Amino acid sequence: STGSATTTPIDSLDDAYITPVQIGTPAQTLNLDFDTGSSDLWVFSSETTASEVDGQTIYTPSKSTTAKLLSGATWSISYGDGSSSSGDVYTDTVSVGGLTVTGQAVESAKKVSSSFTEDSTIDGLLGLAFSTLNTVSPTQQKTFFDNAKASLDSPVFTADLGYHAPGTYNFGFIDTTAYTGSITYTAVSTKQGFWEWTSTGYAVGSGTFKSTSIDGIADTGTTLLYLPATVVSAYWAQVSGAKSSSSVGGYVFPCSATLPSFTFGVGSARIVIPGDYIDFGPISTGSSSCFGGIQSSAGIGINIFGDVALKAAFVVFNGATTPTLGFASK
Ligand SMILES: CCNCCOc1ccc(Cl)c(C)c1
Repeated sequence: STGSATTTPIDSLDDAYITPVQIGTPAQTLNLDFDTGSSDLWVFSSETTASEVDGQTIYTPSKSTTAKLLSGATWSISYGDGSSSSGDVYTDTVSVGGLTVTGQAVESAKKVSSSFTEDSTIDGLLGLAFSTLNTVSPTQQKTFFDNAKASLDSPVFTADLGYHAPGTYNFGFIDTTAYTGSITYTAVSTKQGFWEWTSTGYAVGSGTFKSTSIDGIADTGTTLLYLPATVVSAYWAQVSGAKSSSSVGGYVFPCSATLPSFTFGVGSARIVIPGDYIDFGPISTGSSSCFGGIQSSAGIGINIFGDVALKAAFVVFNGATTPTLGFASK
């Protein structure tokens, strides 16, 4: 089997991407944030505290003839950005782009933190990291991809995120018309439950490539590119007037600037992030100070190849017995 679904930016800055997902019988379609950095499929629901729902579409398990309460199961997750959610668990039929899993754990939120409430466009998350990170207790549950894998034509999914435009998540096949050149594959460590890999270096604009190992995670659920402070300083030093602002929370730059590109290595291959992808717009409405798309990972504990990096590539998440990642230009 295969599936194919369009993923759409939630706003004009590409702050996140939503993909429609069918849950239950008859189908209830929710727009979920596919997150290769976590492993829970959780949704706003009829059980979510009412004051914490503000415009999201909810899953109502009592209206699904295939929903079954997973007796005794609870979940609670805290994300690296400080947001969180928790609740109870159903199993139900879940379909993405024509690919169907029966018996998928659907984690129904009783509580969500304020950042989720305040984002009316995200109805929940669909985790695509390794199932070892799933938070359901006392019986850990499998991700949608893990449940589908054995049925897929090939045990893979691909992320093709657009810049200020829709893109595609495919399951079970590699669309050879979606990228240019060849796909370069690179090794993955699953030891921390992430799609963790080692980039071979970077360049800033037309500068010379610096060969250096950068261990990080391919994370579709993180907006920006988080890299070591040395690399990030070298980038922003090429932008007149850019500076790290402790009060704003990262590097800011004059909105009048033309940003240089940023290149990252995948083996001997090179992915080029155009400068425009690194502009996240005014820090507050009407300001002439703009927020940078490349930020330091120093306070995080891991480097993160988030959407800013991944949208510049066609990315293969290869879930074969030994997982790997593939990157192609597009
Ligand atoms: C920490 C990086 N990714 C995991 C959390 O992802 C999101 C996505 C959407 C929203 Cl609204 C929030 C608050 C978090």
